[PDB]
Amino acid sequence: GCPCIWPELCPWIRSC
Repeated sequence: GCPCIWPELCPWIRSC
């Protein structure tokens, strides 16, 4: 899954 806890703060992550 996305490594970033908050996907809203990690837009550069396709997972998020």
